[PDB]
Amino acid sequence: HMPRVKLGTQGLEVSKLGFGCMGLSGDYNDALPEEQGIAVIKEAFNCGITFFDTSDIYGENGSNEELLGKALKQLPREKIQVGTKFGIHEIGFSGVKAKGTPDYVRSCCEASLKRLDVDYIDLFYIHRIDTTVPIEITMGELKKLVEEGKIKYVGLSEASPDTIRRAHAVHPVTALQIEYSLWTRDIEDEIVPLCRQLGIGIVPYSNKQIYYRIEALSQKHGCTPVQLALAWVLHQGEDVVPIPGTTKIKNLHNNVGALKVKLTKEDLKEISDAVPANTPPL
Repeated sequence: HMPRVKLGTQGLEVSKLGFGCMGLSGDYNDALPEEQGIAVIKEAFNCGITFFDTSDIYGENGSNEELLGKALKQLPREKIQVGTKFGIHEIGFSGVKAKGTPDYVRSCCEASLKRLDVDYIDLFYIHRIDTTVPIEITMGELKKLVEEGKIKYVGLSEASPDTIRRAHAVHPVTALQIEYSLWTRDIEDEIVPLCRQLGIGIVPYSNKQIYYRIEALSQKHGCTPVQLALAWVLHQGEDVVPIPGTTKIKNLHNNVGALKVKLTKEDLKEISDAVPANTPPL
């Protein structure tokens, strides 16, 4: 059965493996028919996953949020933890422009409540940090929304240490979404020690000798290479809840399967040995 974990110290509890909805909305052309989009979420829940991730920016005009919202129709919300995000204002030739004004925070949250067709969001993330607005201000509005019961818990995505320290001072952060895998371990220096001091949950999100090393290691542990890399992340701590996404059921089941792999400390080292922006002050 799907183990469960406390994410953060505020009361949020999730299934040990989350699920990323981003990929289901598709792409302006060849994309996924709502039918099997909802099926994939449904099966996810059947496999015991209750933590579902999306953003206002995924799909087209919140099309991704609308999909999850439709899938919840046939599910017991209340047993499900809905993670969503705001902050990315636009995307284009000049890069990614974030917005973190209190007005934008509230309007985005309400727009997400409506598309998701829910009364509250469990985990509301700042998806990108607005480097023009003091983090205290952005976190100020999020606190209000917690107190009004519009959201329950606050998350950050790819924030600097300074941004994390200062956000958390205003209101406890429940989750930090970040990139983390065998091939990408940068967060281990400072980011991870930080989440562990402040009790913030960590949510990871999305030469041939080396491939063979890995496969030979996955074979020895009775799993697939993908399963093994995932299992490596899972074993990095009780406060670590990765959120792989997929559009196919098979991949989903493969991923769930990674939960059966048990790795000793010895096994973990062998596996990892086989692979060699601030807001303004005040």
